[PDB]
Amino acid sequence: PNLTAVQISPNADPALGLEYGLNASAKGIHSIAIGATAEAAKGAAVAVGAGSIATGVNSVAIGPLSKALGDSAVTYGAASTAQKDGVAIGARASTSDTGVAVGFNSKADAKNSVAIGHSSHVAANHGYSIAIGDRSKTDRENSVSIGHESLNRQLTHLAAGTKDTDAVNVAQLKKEIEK
Amino acid sequence: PNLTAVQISPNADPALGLEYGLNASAKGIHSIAIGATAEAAKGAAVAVGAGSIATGVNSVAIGPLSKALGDSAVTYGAASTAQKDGVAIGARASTSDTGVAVGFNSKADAKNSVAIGHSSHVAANHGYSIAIGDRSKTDRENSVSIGHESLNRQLTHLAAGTKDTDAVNVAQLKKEIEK
Amino acid sequence: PNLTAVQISPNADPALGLEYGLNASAKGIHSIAIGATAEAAKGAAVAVGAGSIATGVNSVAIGPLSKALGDSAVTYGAASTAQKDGVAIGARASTSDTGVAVGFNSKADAKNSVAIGHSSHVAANHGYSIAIGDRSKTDRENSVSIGHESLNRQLTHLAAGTKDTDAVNVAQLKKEIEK
Repeated sequence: PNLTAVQISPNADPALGLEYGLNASAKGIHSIAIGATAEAAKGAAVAVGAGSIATGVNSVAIGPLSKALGDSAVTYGAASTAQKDGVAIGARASTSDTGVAVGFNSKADAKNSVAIGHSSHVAANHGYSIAIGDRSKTDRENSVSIGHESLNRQLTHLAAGTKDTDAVNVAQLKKEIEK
Repeated sequence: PNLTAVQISPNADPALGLEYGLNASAKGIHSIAIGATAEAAKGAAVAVGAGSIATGVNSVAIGPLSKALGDSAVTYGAASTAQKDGVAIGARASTSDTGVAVGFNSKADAKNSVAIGHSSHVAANHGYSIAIGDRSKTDRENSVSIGHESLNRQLTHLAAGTKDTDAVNVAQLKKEIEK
Repeated sequence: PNLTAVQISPNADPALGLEYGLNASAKGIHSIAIGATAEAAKGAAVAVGAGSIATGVNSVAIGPLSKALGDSAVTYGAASTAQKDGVAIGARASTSDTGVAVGFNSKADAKNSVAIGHSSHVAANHGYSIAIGDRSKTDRENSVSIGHESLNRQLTHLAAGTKDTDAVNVAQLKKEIEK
């Protein structure tokens, strides 16, 4: 037998504290599967946590019921989910392909979207958008939202813009008007 | 004995390179504890790293002295800390309940706050705020800070705002004034 | 022999599903190395994944070919790389010293920079800058970019600025002009 993978099924009864269908399954070459029913399905994938699933080549899923559902996807946290080339960090964090979701219950539903913060959310129809902050939600594609229906946030420590597509600060607004 | 957990105490002397009160402790059903004195205290929790601690149900703590102190909390990095439903990524990263801290020494002190970047910091009294960037610090609640006492940053690649609560760029400021 | 580290070399043939120069190497006291050729080189470092490398004291590297190249660095994902005190999350994510890179192929090339989003990029000469969003790229130091050469994004849910260095929204621009 050619040993290239690491498969570690339960080896202890938590009611006794002694280490010696809950088998872990490392099916890919060089893969790693650790924990009750944990499964690393393809090449070099890593799955650590009860019921964790790393379905993609080189995918990484850590946390109970965490699932990396595509190649290279990475998930960290209980019930976190990430599609191909995505990143989902935090319990219940979820991201569509090539997206980034960081925070408890964060959701990057649009492909390539970014959702940072608890319950931050980029709706599936808001392409290439970003939601930043607790409960921040996008309302359109090609945008960055720093708030939601019941909260608008001020943006601080902004240096005056110079190029046409640079943001403008209060001092700048006043100055330009004065002159 | 019903084996549902994975408990892996030290199995090698780094001075010899041979693998065979530093015992790891997987106390929860389906939990995983790997490393010198590592402890996963509750159901399905995961603790990997010397002195790592996952105290909450479904919590995940990886890194030496990393500690997930509440249910569903996730921590990654040396001495990283996260309260319930929080996310702390990076050495010394710390977050209060339901917050997000990413970066070395990042601190999301206010509940539900977000701190991204080295030494980024949302003070405990700045509710629902966000700090973005190296050393960025918030100065008030309900805000997003992209700088600190000795640094204001310009915001670039901003498309002209349309709705009342959209940001304004330089070209837009000039245009509106001209007319 | 004084057992303080965890070293787990391949223990299964994925073609058989049975768990019993690909040896793992836990060289540091309290270190953890799991997976084919995985190596945790210094004190308390953690390396999980085929070919993973944690070279720094207290560093953490998880994912195939993932490498934490400096003290306290943390990396998560296939081929992710992070220098000292850095954070790199996502396959191919890369960060220079004390930086943060989150997202597939994200690159925080400037020290202390932050790159969040798929292929987000802060060039090495753009000190202390941040790039937010899919393909967002900075074009200067001390800045925050929310777009790139072929995409400018609108910023939404912005509350009117009050301090001189606060951002201005559309309603505010109109109001000030009117008066």
